[PDB]
Amino acid sequence: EELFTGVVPILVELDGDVNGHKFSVRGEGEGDATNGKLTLKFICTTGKLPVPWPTLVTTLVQCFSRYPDHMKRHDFFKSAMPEGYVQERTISFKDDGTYKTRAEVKFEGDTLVNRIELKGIDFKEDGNILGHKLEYNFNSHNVYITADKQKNGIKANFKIRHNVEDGSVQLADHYQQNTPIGDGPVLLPDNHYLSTQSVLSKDPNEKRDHMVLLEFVTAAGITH
Ligand code: NA
Ligand code: NA
Ligand code: NA
Repeated sequence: EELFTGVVPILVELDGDVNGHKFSVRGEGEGDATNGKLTLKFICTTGKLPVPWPTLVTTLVQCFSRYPDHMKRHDFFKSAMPEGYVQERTISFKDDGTYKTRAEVKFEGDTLVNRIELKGIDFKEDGNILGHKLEYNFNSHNVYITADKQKNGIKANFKIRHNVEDGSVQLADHYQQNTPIGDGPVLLPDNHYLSTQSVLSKDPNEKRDHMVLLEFVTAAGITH
């Protein structure tokens, strides 16, 4: 919490396997929780990414959300720091495959590190994911968080809306659970949500398959 007062370096490491296609992503940048802001560049270090970059955005550090003062009692993510938390998700792409992800989010020295294993199964070879038919952009979402007292953690549920190149929308249902790594006490929040926004771009000097991401997230849903 006091660990987030300024700008914090971020490292993201993802190992993925989707319908047997193996890939790795490495991301580097910084987080400014005071303003809810993330600035990162991600590289596919194994060559071509076999799924669209937008499908990995949510997997690729909610401790950088801005929690307003009146919500300070509800910030599980920072309260678990520095020892961190496990973040697990199931992502269900409507009429296509699923991702299962397990990550650890924790400080390693001065750097906030998100280390992820992703397994994707049951994707259509000519669907929107393996067929690379999703637009290179991101919509603004609401991440609904609830406490899971018995697990000493939280759950989240939300839908990601991926614009498709034919003008339709590909929904991705997100089920999420977070548990602390360490033994120290954490905050168990009242129901609230994170309001998100982001933009995806390219670095014209970067020849590797990559994504530049700028993201802003603020907590809300508890009136002062
Ligand atoms: Na509390
Ligand atoms: Na659910
Ligand atoms: Na240039």
